[PDB]
Amino acid sequence: GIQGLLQFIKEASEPIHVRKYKGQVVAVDTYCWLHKGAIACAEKLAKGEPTDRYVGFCMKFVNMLLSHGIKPILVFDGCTLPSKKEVERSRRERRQANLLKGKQLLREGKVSEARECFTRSINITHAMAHKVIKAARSQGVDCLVAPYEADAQLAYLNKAGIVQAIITEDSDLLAFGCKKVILKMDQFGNGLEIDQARLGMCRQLGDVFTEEKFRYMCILSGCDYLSSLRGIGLAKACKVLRLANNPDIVKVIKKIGHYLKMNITVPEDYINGFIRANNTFLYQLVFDPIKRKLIPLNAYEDDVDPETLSYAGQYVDDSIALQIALGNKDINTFEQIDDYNPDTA
DNA sequence: CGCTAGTCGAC
DNA sequence: TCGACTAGCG
Ligand SMILES: [Mn+2]
Ligand SMILES: [Mn+2]
Repeated sequence: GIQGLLQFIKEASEPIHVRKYKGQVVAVDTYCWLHKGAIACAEKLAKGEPTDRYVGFCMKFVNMLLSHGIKPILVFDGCTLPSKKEVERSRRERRQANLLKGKQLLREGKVSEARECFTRSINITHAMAHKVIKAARSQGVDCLVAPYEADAQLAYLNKAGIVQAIITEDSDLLAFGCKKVILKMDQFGNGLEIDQARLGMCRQLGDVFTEEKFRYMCILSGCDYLSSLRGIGLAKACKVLRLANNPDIVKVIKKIGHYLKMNITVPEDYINGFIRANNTFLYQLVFDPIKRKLIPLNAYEDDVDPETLSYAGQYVDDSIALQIALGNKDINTFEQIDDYNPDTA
């Protein structure tokens, strides 16, 4: 989420072209593309009608990257985090309801008005994503399925030096601490890049240009792991961390009302929630594309009990994690739906 | 007036 | 999983 993040730090963005990273590797939040591609074929999908138009839409961007001589790494989402295990399934029940608003309008004469309700009732299943994987693999493009949120997986790849930048429309990658995030990129290669070190150009930020504070701000402004206090967005969240300088974030959150002259009592559920939200941005389970094992996004710091971070992702035997990352074992049924072999073919 | 939170339209 | 436009509203 981090609503309005891009604008809040517009002073850190720079119009660039994909050709910039020619000869280098770039990870991609494939969903961003896969989703847009689902729009061009919303009705056919919402009617069982076989359509692969979203498969071509994704390749349209991939080929555009390859033409500029770049090594694209398509990343996909795997399992679901308990942080939002309920708010994500709420989309399912809210989708099937919208599924009827698209049929009823077609039963009144309104055609285009119903063609829009289908777009608002789209669901990106792992079956669809798999078709995109098959298409990319044949072209020689590497695909990797994150154990949980592609966000964390992408972040790791960049922080690890494996990829130099990350293509996405989701600003959360910034919160995770990505060095180079390419946003709003079209089919021609025109996008808006945000560099972490170039964040200090935003005067409005002030002293919150460090990874630790910047992450704290995103959480306070309202994230996917925790909603912001009623009446607290970016400007407010930034001001709080800006005035205070005590590393003890817990004590700061308690006196949040004091720093803002607003007396909004903080519930105990928020103090605990901020801890979880912070630990999810820090130690969410990713996947090592080299040693082929299941590791956390970052190394556990001093004050953290790894045996209490279940909401960040459950650990699984490396042999199983490898099959999930290769998109061979269904996330849901946990059965082998493919036999792709990287070592050989 | 600056900020936050609401729904809305188009791609 | 987005921004845009606008409102009340501290
Ligand atoms: Mn995501
Ligand atoms: Mn996200």
